[PDB]
Amino acid sequence: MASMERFLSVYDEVQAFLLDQLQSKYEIDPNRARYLRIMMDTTCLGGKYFRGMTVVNVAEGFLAVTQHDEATKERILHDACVGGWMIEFLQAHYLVEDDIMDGSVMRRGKPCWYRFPGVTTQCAINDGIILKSWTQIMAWHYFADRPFLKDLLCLFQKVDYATAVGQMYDVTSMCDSNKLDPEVAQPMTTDFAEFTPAIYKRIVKYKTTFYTYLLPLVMGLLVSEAAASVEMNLVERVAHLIGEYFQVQDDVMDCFTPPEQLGKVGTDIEDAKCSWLAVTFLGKANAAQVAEFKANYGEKDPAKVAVVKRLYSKANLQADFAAYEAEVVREVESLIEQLKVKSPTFAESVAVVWEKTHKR
Amino acid sequence: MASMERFLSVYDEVQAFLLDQLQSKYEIDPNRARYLRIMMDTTCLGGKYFRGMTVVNVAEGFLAVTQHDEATKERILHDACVGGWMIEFLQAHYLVEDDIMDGSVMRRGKPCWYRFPGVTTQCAINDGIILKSWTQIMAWHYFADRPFLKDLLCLFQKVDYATAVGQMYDVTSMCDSNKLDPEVAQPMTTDFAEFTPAIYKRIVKYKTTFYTYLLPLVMGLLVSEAAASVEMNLVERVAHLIGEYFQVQDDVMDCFTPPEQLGKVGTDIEDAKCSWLAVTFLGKANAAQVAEFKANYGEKDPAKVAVVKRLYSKANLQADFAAYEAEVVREVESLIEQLKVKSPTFAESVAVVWEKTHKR
Ligand SMILES: O=C(O)Cc1c(C(=O)O)[nH]c2c(Cl)cc(Cl)cc12
Ligand SMILES: O=C(O)Cc1c(C(=O)O)[nH]c2c(Cl)cc(Cl)cc12
Ligand SMILES: [Zn+2]
Ligand SMILES: [Zn+2]
Ligand SMILES: [Zn+2]
Ligand SMILES: [Zn+2]
Repeated sequence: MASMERFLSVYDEVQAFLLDQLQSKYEIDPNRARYLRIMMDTTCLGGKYFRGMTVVNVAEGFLAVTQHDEATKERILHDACVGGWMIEFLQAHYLVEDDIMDGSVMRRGKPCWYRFPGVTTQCAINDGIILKSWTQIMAWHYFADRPFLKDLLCLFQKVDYATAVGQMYDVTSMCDSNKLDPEVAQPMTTDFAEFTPAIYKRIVKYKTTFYTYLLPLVMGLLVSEAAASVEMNLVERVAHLIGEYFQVQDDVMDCFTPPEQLGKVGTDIEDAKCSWLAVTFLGKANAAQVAEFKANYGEKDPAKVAVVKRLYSKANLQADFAAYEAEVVREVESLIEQLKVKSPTFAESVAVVWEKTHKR
Repeated sequence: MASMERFLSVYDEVQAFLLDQLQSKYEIDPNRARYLRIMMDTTCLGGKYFRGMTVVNVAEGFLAVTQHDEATKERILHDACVGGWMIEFLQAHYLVEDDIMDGSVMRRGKPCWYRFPGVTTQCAINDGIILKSWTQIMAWHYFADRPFLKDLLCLFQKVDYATAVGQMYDVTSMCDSNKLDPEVAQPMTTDFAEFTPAIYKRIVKYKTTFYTYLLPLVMGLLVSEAAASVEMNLVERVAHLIGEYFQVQDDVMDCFTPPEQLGKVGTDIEDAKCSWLAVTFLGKANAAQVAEFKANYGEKDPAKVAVVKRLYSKANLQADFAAYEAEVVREVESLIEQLKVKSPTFAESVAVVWEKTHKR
């Protein structure tokens, strides 16, 4: 059976299980079950399923080199799909909540969930809560007797916590750290002293890389009972390297990909985000360019946004991206080589993950 | 050592552990650690600690009748305090998110967390996420080697899910179920056919009783390794009975307790909530009283709110509350008697929980 089709069939199974349990154990009525079914479909489906499919791909890699009964191969693939959906539902939770936190308008070419007429923020915050609760219901039901259940739940909660910490790093990245104070309304920075490569790397590591690359790779190893087969420090290093590149691509797309292709009107400039473009620009700008950036960044005014986009184009940030990309290709290839010492199979899944990221 | 003082000392220990881990493993800077320390204090402290202290009280009950080394008694009490704080932090998560969902103004005589000038909804949604993530960090750290870890995490995630389902039942209680639809803005009911005792009991059971009574009682049994000592079906029945009474008290207080004592301006009438007062009023009103209720309920207009409060006073709902209370006293005493068959100690903790609820 083809990987994507198995993955999508498992979504139907998981959905039916969750909705049937709400009826038999939670006293749900048919109308609220329908609302939750539509919420699950709208928030969980329509993406590329890159995170979920990475778990499946890692597990398939090991099945090709490990001896198992057919029933065991089916069980491992079904566990990889359920684990992959845990990650997709975790992402769905953070997209719902982040779109509300940021006042976003569109997501995946459609309105953000909270903007649906019959949803509203009052419901959407709780719907996002339910999405993450469903990841735990899935784990306890499908993996009840599995030897990896403890390790999987412990890893999943560390990654979820790291992600929430990353969201805090992201939403506060335009403020001066010494001025953070719940009692005082937060002004935007004027000096941009905290727009540095090291601070940018911390935001990205926590807000994206743990759940987008580390969790799918390690979940694939856990469902395969193959973690003792790899060097965990190399898995962490390669995940944080590919994840950073993935976020740099997203930051560039936010500013330069047309809204039809991107599926939204990007507002990182208006939001004064500590993006790869702003940090890189400040890393090469002269005094006049820095001054013009400070006078225009973080403002809703489209003329001020146009000035910032022009500064980025005039600063030839394409050259910096090509240099960054060449360095990442180099380091990712080095880590893949080190991963071959203990597992050529796992190093190959990492090469596939990299190729899919680099070529998207 | 006195129960409350041990419980509060453990808060300091848990706080220091969480903040120190953010520094050593999550690359946090001192300013963001301070923001999170103030967020934890503001959202977790200041209440009565009824839920957390129930875990401690149940564990103390068993220590009085069970043989243990002194070091074991200290370990069980410390585990009961950590488990009690898991529940208090879970409540802190739901209060932060519910205040944002409901547009609430005050909580515990102070502004709701999202209303603090340096917080905002953008941060507060994520702060509420972190509060629940901290419950899992606490469990995995303090209970890593405990025999009850699996049962405790499985119970905690079922209770959290039941609570989020309850929040959905609550926020949609003023809509007609057949009209629920993410695509269509939801009108308030005109017939109030879903304001019935059975529907009210479902909202309350899920939104309050699992986390306020069931979870503290069962967590006290788990940390004491005493679950096989009680009949779980009686624990569930007594928890859902006391929890319902607790919510009925809160619904009456929302409408009639002055804002200074309540710590907020109650708005259940304006919000068209399916409260004990509305269901009970509709259960005894004549046609004219029903018609006047329909013309005034669920409106911000203070004159319309005053009409509803007058209808409640004229309908002599105090008599219905006294009859409900007499019936609860009767059923709670019956369940306490049944609990004595297997454990006089546990039945006594249930009597204390009831006395604290009934006399508050
Ligand atoms: O390659 C693109 O996505 C398009 C693109 C444009 C542009 O469209 O003018 N400008 C860019 C700059 Cl300044 C930096 C980087 Cl890294 C990419 C681009
Ligand atoms: O006992 C109170 O909390 C006060 C109170 C008042 C009132 O203050 O007029 N009115 C009530 C009604 Cl209609 C029903 C119930 Cl059960 C209680 C009250
Ligand atoms: Zn965001
Ligand atoms: Zn972006
Ligand atoms: Zn609410
Ligand atoms: Zn209330």
